[PDB]
Amino acid sequence: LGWESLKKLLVFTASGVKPQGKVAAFALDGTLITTRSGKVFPTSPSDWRILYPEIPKKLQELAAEGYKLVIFTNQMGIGRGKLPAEVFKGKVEAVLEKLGVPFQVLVATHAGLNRKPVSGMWDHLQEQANEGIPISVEDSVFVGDAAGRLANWAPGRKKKDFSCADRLFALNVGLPFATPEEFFLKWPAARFELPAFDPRTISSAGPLYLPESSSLLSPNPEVVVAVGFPGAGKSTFIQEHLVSAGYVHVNRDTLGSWQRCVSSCQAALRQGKRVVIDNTNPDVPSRARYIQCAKDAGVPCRCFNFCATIEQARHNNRFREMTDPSHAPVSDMVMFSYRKQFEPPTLAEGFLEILEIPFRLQLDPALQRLYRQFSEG
Ligand SMILES: [Mg+2]
Repeated sequence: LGWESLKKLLVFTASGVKPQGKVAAFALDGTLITTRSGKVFPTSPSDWRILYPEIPKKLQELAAEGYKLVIFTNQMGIGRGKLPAEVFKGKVEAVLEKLGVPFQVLVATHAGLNRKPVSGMWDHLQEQANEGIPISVEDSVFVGDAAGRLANWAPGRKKKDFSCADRLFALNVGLPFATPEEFFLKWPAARFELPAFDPRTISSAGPLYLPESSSLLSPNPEVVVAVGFPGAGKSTFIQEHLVSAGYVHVNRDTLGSWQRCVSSCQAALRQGKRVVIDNTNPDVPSRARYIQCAKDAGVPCRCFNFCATIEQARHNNRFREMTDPSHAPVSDMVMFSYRKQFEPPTLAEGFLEILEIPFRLQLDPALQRLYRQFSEG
């Protein structure tokens, strides 16, 4: 009955829970419990057991030491319709009954802000569900099994962890982190792996384009060819810096073909205007084409080569999915098609210069903070 149904979040606060200035927090599935059957997922609402015999006594000690006991569980099956919320609620209370200590439980029912590794659930714990008492991150701890451990991190553990979301949730918040085996059983630290792209490296500063000695626009007409992955932030950059400066905007998600596109470039160049071709432009054929309009009109031609890697683009796309309900998702399939076809632009196709456009932070402090969070386990 201590349940709160919020948007894309469920919170249970057991009788006996008090706010505290430090937290011991756990994932649920694969950390505090596992299936009795051995299946990844429970055959029934009754298909669970406490993961290790040592857990209840550990939790009792933590509580005596003044730790608020908390669960951060990803349960996207509820948002996906696979698992009824009331069934889960019943399961959580029975678990808690068995664990024998007061817990507060936060449940990420959906994709996005609250789904580990993104720190939505921590921020809710802190801002909304700890009665205003500041939590010391350094004195707290997060324990979870989605820890990005390598295959054979232990005997029988022949496959790497399905996910790194638990470790990364801790990394996003700054929480000391352990796996269930390291924490409850005092096993040695297992080897693990983090995603290649680390959003904490994303900088807001830095030059806008390269070389820093050249100049973004020119006073005279010219054709600018944009190159970059889908979701790389091309269109946003172009509106901000070119269209607002007087360049004609040519775009292929809007038009619908490359004929529609080239004739706009020729047109606009007759109209004494400046054109920018805002599409992927993965390969030599695509770009030579717009290079030909430039040479037709006796105008220079440049390339804006967006440096965004595939993981930076994917990251950008998740950030937009999370913060903008109108943003159309840019699917991976579409990412791989570009990559499969990509070949770098070279001065030898006929560019006066190629500009490199670095990937940087696109804006409110809370959204910056969100942007440099790991967002995929
Ligand atoms: Mg887990």
